[PDB]
Amino acid sequence: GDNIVLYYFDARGKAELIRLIFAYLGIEYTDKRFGVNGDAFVEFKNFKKEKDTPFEQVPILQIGDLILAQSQAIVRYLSKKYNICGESELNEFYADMIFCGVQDIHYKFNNTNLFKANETTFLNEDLPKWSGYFEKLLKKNHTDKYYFVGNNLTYADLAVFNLYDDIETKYPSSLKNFPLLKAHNEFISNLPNIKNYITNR
Amino acid sequence: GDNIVLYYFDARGKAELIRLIFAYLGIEYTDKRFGVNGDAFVEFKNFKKEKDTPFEQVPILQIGDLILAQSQAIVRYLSKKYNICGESELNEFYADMIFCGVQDIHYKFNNTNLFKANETTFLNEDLPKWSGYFEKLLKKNHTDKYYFVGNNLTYADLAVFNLYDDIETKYPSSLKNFPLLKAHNEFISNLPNIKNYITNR
Amino acid sequence: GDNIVLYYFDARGKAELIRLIFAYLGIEYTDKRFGVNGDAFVEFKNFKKEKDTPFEQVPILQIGDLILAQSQAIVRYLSKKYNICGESELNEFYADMIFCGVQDIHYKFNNTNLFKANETTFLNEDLPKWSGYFEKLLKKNHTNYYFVGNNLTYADLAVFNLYDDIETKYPSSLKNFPLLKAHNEFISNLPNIKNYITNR
Amino acid sequence: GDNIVLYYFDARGKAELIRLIFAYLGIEYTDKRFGVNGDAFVEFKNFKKEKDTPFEQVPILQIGDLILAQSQAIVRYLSKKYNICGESELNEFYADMIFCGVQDIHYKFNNTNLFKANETTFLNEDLPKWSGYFEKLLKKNHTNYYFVGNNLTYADLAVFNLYDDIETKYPSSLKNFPLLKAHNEFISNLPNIKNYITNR
Ligand SMILES: [Mg+2]
Ligand SMILES: [Mg+2]
Ligand SMILES: [Mg+2]
Ligand SMILES: [Mg+2]
Repeated sequence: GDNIVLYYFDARGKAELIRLIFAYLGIEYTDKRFGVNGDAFVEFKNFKKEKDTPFEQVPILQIGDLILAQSQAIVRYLSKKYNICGESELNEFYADMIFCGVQDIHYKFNNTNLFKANETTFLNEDLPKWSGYFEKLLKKNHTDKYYFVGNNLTYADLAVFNLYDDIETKYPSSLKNFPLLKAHNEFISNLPNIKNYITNR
Repeated sequence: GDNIVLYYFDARGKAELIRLIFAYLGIEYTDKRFGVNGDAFVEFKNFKKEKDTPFEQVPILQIGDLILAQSQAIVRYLSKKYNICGESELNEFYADMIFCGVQDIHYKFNNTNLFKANETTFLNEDLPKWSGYFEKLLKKNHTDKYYFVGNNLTYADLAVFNLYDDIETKYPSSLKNFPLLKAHNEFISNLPNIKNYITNR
Repeated sequence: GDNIVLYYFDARGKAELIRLIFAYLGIEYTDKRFGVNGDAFVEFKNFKKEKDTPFEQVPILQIGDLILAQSQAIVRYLSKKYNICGESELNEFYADMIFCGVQDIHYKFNNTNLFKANETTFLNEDLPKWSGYFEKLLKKNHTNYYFVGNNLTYADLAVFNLYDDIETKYPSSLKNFPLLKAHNEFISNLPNIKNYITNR
Repeated sequence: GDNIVLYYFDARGKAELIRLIFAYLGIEYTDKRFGVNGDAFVEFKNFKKEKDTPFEQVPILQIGDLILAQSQAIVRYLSKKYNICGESELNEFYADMIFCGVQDIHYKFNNTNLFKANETTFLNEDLPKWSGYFEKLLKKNHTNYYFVGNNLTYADLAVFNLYDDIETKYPSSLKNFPLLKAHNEFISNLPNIKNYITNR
């Protein structure tokens, strides 16, 4: 068995979804975070010397000496390996698509802040539009716990979960008008393995 | 055989890479573009009524009545189906990763303009850093025409191609200092099927 | 000794307001534009070596021998020099406050494009919201035309420039904003401006 | 009748410069901050219904009964009212031009974060480039301290606020910029400011 190491900053950012997947699947790894105690940047600067990275960016997932970079690609990789990307060519596609939708609004969020005075337009206009998109998708199956794709958990379920979870750390629990989404995020929040990672966090 | 239709605006944007893939593979489709003649927005508004889209956004790829959205997901889908995503679990991963790198700098580019006065920092600092990243990757195999992954064309080769091609429409042919990349983009530019699509464009 | 030279790229961008000002007033200057010839960025490279710019940006306006930089700062300087910035402390602040907001929606506009897929939210949300603000402000002002007081101020041209700019890329409603509509058309008809605009 | 009330969120953001100004001058006002209590955005929702704001943004500063909006416009108004905006036409433009640039690097800072993965380019490219500009400008000015002329202007505080802001999130070099370093520390020591800063 190869040693599994995850390199990133001492934050969620683009790394939390990978951490959730390892938790969901319960696979063990070292969660190496830069700047727990010292200067995150110096560590990162030296890391990029010591480690051979494609794009001088983290997350970096290391199995053995195999070096894997790009969080989305890591998630897709982790998901085939561990059977959470759906059971058909169509359903693999849908999961990918809804994950693509996630990283879009998830980016909009990491682009909203006080200084930019776009916090209300995010809250008032961006989010609800996207919450509605996911809501209408959970309605598409409607075919009972809550899955985006097929009748089994996929990484799109975690990604959606993580999106709203991360938003809920900046801004108010805003999912009243989206009952299916609200149910979906809680259902998955209370899966034993994820629920124990969360409270450990 | 299902009818294949691509919906998008009368531009390259996020749709050009899909158009290149259909060209590379020579598979036939209707290239439906909004606003060739009329108001692109009205068309798009009505399109979103007539068609059931996940995220009220195009590209939309329609096979039969199957509705597929999200350009990156469409490309990954098209690539498994047609054997241009590499011949191993590792190599599928690398292609994904380098495509992830592409949509990052490709986004930076679509975020640079005159008004923002960030055209020189893009040209002077962003691009060369990224050109170097791809350069150093083409050096990793070095294992002869030019491929990013393994010894066969993958969609990462087209994506890189399309990135620089699109940049070369806004800004100057800036690839002198990156001979492998320069070779790679031309090699692929002169593949019969792509070269004929280009000149037809 | 003026003279007067405006350096920018061969485009509108951040220099257009200054051109519209020089138009309105009838100030003659050389409108030097990068890349009327070839690599705009090569001129620009050399310009940065020859002229001494504070932040390495353009527009920069040279009046005889002083290098003036930063477009909003330049337009504030020109508006005080030629009396188009309001006739009281209060009003002048107002003209300033409106220009500040113009910069914001103007930024947002040059931040929407096809690729970002944010065009329709701009057209259905950002633009209409800001057209809403400009409308009320105009209602707040017209008694018995102008944003501030009784005369042309640069807020009137800033706002005109903005909507003019947006109309080169997008359909754009203005019919739900009748007071905004008549404001911009008023400014478009002013002979110095109509002239300039017909000569672009 | 002042009085004087500053409404913002419970943070620095775009109101800090105005606080530093009120500090420097020793103006007393109520620093009303959203969410000292609960949902900041609920106060903000209600504030927008009660007060009449031009663009639905904050900060807004009420002096007796006039609602002043837009922070850069507000700071320009305050700086002319209390003589910290330069003692000639030229210098005042200069103070303006420097503030305009401060807004740009300041924007860029609040545009860098972990997720965007643009922190290191900011730290290795944007910041050092702009620290470079501020340095030369300071060299251009000191003869025998200040950005413009002979006295404190708001450009000095804007620049101080900027680097102060950046130092809450990032290491930040200033040692390669000795004239910039001594400039900000000078301003930090000024008793009105040192006091204020020690009371945050
Ligand atoms: Mg990624
Ligand atoms: Mg996509
Ligand atoms: Mg400016
Ligand atoms: Mg402002």
